[PDB]
Parts: sequence; structure tokens; C-alpha cells
Amino acid sequence: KVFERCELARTLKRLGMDGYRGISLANWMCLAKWESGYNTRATNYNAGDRSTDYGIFQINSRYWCNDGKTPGAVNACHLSCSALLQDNIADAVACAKRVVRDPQGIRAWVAWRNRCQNRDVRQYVQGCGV
Repeated sequence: KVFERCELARTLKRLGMDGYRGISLANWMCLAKWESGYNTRATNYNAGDRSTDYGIFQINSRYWCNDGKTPGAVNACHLSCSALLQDNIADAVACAKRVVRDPQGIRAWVAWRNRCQNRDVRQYVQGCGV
């Protein structure tokens, strides 16, 4: 499923993402925008290290979810990577919350540093009623 901007904003707020571990809703939106374009089916294979990024937040298979074909997999979210490709983003959100519980927080995603950090991210939630 490809979410409409405000539809996703309201969904994430209901799932308790606003202010989770100090991260504003606009930051989560900025992350989803640049990682997958709000697409739950997005998948990116990293030929360099044999890992794959899954879903709307592009969660990696080496540390977070299990896909069975990634060497040195940890599976910290205790989820099959298949769960991160559903139209229902509940599992993806639960795993994203786990990612930010680590020291790096939202900085765990390089795209956030490049496209969201120190920027005016209000545009991602403007007019959504959140």
C-alpha cells in the first residue's frame, strides 16, 4: 500500500509515534518519505553485505527482522521480515520503536541524517489534523 501523506500522519499518531523516545511525528514522516515514499511494499537488496531493507521504514534484515538468508542475523524485533511488507503497519511500527530504543535513536537511519536532521520538517504534517 502507498499511503497518502495525511493518512499516514494520522495512523502513526494513533499508534503512539508522536514523541516516542523524543522523536516528533514530523520526523517519523520525513523518515518514511525518504526511505520508501510511504510504500509498505518497498524492498531494497544490499548486494554489498547480503542484507535487505524492508517496508515503509526500510528496516534491515541483519539486525532487526529475520529473512533467513542474511548472514549474522540478530532479529532484535523478533519478527519475520514478511511482517514488514503488510498493508497494516502495526508490526513495522512496533519494530521501528525497538530500533530507536538503542543509543543512536532515529540516527540509526542514514537517510534521516541526510534529509531530515536540522531541517524544517513541519511540511510533512501540515494540514493533517495531527
